[PDB]
Amino acid sequence: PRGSHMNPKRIRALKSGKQGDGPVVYWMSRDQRAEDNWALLFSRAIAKEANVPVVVVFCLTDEFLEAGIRQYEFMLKGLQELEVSLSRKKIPSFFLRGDPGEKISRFVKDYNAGTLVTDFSPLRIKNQWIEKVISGISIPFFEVDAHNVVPCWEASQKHEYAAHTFRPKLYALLPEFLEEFPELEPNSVTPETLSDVLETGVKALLPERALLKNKDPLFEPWHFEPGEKAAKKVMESFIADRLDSYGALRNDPTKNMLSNLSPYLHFGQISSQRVVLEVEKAESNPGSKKAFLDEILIWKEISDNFCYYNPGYDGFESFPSWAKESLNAHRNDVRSHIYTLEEFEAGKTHDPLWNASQMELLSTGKMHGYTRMYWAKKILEWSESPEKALEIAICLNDRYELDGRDPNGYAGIAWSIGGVHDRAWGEREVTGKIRYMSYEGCKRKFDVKLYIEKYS
DNA sequence: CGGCTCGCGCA
DNA sequence: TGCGCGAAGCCGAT
Ligand SMILES: Cc1cc2nc3c(=O)[nH]c(=O)nc-3n(C[C@H](O)[C@H](O)[C@H](O)COP(=O)(O)OP(=O)(O)OC[C@H]3O[C@@H](n4cnc5c(N)ncnc54)[C@H](O)[C@@H]3O)c2cc1C
Repeated sequence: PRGSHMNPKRIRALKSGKQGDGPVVYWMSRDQRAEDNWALLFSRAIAKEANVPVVVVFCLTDEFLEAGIRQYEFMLKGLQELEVSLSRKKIPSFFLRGDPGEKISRFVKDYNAGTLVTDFSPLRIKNQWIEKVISGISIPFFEVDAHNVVPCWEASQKHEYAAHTFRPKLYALLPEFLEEFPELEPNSVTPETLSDVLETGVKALLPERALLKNKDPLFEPWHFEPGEKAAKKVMESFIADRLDSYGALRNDPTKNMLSNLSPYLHFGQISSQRVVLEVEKAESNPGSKKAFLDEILIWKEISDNFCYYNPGYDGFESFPSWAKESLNAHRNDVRSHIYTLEEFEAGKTHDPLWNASQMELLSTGKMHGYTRMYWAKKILEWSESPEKALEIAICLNDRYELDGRDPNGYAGIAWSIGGVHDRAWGEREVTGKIRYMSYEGCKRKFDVKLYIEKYS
């Protein structure tokens, strides 16, 4: 539908109907940003063709009760900066509270919407909201993949077994879908408070706050400043200062050599395509560039592939046949230790390395990538059953990780526990043929004592 | 049949 | 640290 720099393969039709005479409405759910947003740019293009203005709507659901203040304040403060950003472009932002299946449907009829566009997310609840919205509206409904460089329905048509199978498919379509982002043209036609929503939600999440012995909060919110402007600053410092040493020090939690982009990438405050755009043009270590590109392009977008083609991505059924048979055969094996969710959450295990990894999670909200595997694999080794291990790993991840409730999390948890996108290894006790990690193995790769002493 | 995102022994 | 090997099941290029 019109546009020169717009790839039609990024947008697909969810519902057909006669185009309305009112302004087009963009349902911002996953990509919370103004710049480098294909969904917002496409919505403006439809608005320009029909000589109507564009408007952005955000529906605040009750999902924040499951999570904590750390994700609520991160998302809410970014939205406050987002509201000012669209105001400079004469784009109004409307924030609702309630079920999207009824709030968005009512808003379309009340505002007399002409075209409805939303971003793409492979989550189960996102599809449920779309189906409820479709039955409640009679206007065209579109969906744009503004999160992945290559659209999820275009990269692959089936669930990918391993990364080596998905590697050639993604890199083959890169020269077409890797382009520059055109500027967002301001609106030509002009036509709840965000502070009150933050205050009300915080009070409802105060009892569930993670506290210390002296009733002191554990979360440290000064590590990551939320917002679109700060996300660019984090990416800028990574390329200039940390990209050169990424390829050799990304497995060292004692060194802050990671991009620290997941909290911004999860909420959509920065575009992964923009990050790839600047990294490809940077003169850095070729090994470091290849290692990082395989992380933000291959494994990041294969998590969407895993969740899109596997509705049970957070279940034992999603595990492949060889993993299920191995885990089932070792169900009756005696575990060395058995810890409950409360003991795992408090970091009260016999392993000081595991406790240190949990302490980093509770304090900063972003545990190091290498220690995340050992954090999740040891849960399986010290749990009643593989189903309980998956339950605890998901619960702790979605509650304390700033990048939690993301396809990158469920795929990562399934990789560590169920071996998704992995292969079989030496047969062992309890864990069976799932990939095994040991405390001594971490000793030969990084200074373990420094990591434990940093987080008690 | 070749190649895959651990621990382990050895410079 | 860095390198080669072991141990394991399976996709897919043919
Ligand atoms: C058990 C487990 C749970 C995880 N939980 C989450 C989660 O809740 N949310 C989340 O976004 N990521 C999660 N990860 C994936 C990964 O650990 C994080 O993306 C990364 O550690 C965040 O730090 P970083 O962005 O600075 O790392 P970087 O090395 O800078 O990563 C760059 C980017 O690449 C992507 N990426 C990196 N590693 C992975 C990976 N293993 N799988 C998929 N994409 C990746 C992310 O978008 C990340 O922002 C989890 C991994 C595991 C093993």
